Amino acid sequence: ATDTGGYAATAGGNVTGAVSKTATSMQDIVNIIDAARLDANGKKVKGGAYPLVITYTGNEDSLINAAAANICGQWSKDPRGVEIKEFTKGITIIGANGSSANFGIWIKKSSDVVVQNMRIGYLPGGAKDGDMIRVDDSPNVWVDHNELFAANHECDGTPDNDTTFESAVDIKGASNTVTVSYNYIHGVKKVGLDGSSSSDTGRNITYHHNYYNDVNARLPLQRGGLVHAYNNLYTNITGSGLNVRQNGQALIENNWFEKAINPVTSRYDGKNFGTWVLKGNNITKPADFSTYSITWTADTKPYVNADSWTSTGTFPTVAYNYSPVSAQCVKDKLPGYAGVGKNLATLTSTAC
Ligand SMILES: [Ca+2]
Repeated sequence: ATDTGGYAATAGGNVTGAVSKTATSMQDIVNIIDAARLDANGKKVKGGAYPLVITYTGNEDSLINAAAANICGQWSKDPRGVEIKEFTKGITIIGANGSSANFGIWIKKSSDVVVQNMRIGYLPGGAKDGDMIRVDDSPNVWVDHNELFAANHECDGTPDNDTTFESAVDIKGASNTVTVSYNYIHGVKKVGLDGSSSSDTGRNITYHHNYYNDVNARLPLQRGGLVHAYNNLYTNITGSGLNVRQNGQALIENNWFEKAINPVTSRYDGKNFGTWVLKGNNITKPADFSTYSITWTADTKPYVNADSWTSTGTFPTVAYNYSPVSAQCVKDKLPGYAGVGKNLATLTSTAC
């Protein structure tokens, strides 16, 4: 099946005639993908010659520990990452239990890509696009069960005062359908975009069963399109959460927000506010703002906050199938399903 629980419908590299390769390092992943471009004669096949399922068994904990030991030294270093450019045959990059990376995965102009069980933390090159996961012009991508972290901190002297670390799951271009699910994302300033700029609007993206903890902004920063956010556990949001902009429509349901500032908002442009449909969250009305430590701030430019906690628009009928658990259950159970080492386990009502 291609069931992801969201907009993306894909099995990645887990399809017929797929080649199974074990990568012991970042270079091993790079080499496997490059070999995968040639046929039996050594001639290049457009989009890849065959489907790939790469099991990453490398471990770069020394580097992640070193980066955590001096986080401000990260921005200036060379960014590291495995580019998955123009690979359309179906590819799955899955980390083995215990594997870790101090490099990110960069998906560009591809389709049918699955990234699972990868622990990516404290990446170098925040000043030069050292994203942890990047999806650009890539539809049918599944970013599932990964642990993406760093330090939710901004150092002084960084170019643009926004480059201490890069994003966790930036999505842009024609990544028409993407599902970001069961990821443990913590200690991350800029979590993820949905459109690199005001003009890059569109895409249908689903964020489900993600555990955001100690993150500052972009859960995501939506620009146009549709965003379906369900069963996500949003704790300790230091800046803003879902920022629905450029007339994007969101459906926020069965999520558990807590200790969050501006959890649902539309700010930073001053116009073209997006809309949201709120249903089944742990917060039902403003009265729960005190109960769940939900706080709101203003902005220098016109903005709209979900301080009334009422829907500001509508949402199309959800295409794919999904069965969401209660907000309380995500709060209870989700921390043991989200992330790596959970053997890609999913949260069902049976487990509530
Ligand atoms: Ca980025």
